[PDB]
Amino acid sequence: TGWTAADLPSFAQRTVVITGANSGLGAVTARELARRGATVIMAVRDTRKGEAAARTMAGQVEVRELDLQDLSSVRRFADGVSGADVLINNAGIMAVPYALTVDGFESQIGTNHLGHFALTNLLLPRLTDRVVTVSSMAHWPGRINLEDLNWRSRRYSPWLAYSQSKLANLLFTSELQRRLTAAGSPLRALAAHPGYSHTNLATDADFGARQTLYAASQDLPGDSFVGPRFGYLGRTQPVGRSRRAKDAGMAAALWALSEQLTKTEFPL
Repeated sequence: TGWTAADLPSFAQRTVVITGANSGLGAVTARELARRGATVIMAVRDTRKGEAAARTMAGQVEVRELDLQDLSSVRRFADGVSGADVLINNAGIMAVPYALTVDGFESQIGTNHLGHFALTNLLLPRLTDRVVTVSSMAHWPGRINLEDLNWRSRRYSPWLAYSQSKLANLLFTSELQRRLTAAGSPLRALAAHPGYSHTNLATDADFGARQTLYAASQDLPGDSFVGPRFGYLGRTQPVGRSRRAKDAGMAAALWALSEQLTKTEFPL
């Protein structure tokens, strides 16, 4: 039978940072890792809501403030993390109206990609194992617009703005792994997606979290992408991705644009 969270190995003495959107996916991911002995740091905008949930979870789930829509908050949060083993870039918003962050970014690319990009570059020197970035089947129709990433001069689409961000999550993962390998780092960059819940179509959160938990725990090659066998549903395994997600030139160009927008750089 397929792998499930019941098969998780011990995380005793290991620290996992998880970005959250005070939604089910993040909560279950934290819950299952804490049950296996992890020290979990849940990084969320609304810490009152986060703490009310975390305080009844078995194991160690700490709540800290992070606003992925404010690069100054990203920086303050990162500077407070003395070290971690695993970083899980899980928080996301999906198919929302047009809006800008504090830093002037379109909110989906700004939250789902750029804030995670900055966070990851700031934590990398103090990480020991891996980065897992959560994407979506919605990446498939996505396209990176390097000239107008923030939808300033082109009609907005809630879903295509989601898709751009989800494609960015994959291109981020590929280019991060290329850079880690070139630096001789033992760190890996991996991705996961939750299946049907984060697409245009308790139980849903468990199924989605399973995918992330497999990516966070298994001995996978760098730049693996984990999800359900048939995209929306199916057993957890390494899965494929779009042709645009496999464009190494675009991954490298997007990285450069992302460094310029966030004023962070690859530090290794």
